[PDB]
Amino acid sequence: MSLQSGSEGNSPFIREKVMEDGYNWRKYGQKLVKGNEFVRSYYRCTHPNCKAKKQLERSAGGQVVDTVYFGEHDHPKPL
Ligand SMILES: [Zn+2]
Repeated sequence: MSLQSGSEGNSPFIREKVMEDGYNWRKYGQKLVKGNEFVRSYYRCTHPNCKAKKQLERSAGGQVVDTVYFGEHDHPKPL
């Protein structure tokens, strides 16, 4: 059950407890690796003046096997 969900402590959303568009994320793009069998997706913070980036790895059947997050946010919620 944990593997299916809650596998990664660091997630884009917390307890889905969002007041309303608290965080703005924009899909960086999509890239296929080793054929359509393996694919990768890049995500970056929509908010300007932000170097925070997020990378998600998905393979046949979607699902995430590896999540990478780099950068810090000075605005936890919308201003
Ligand atoms: Zn930001």
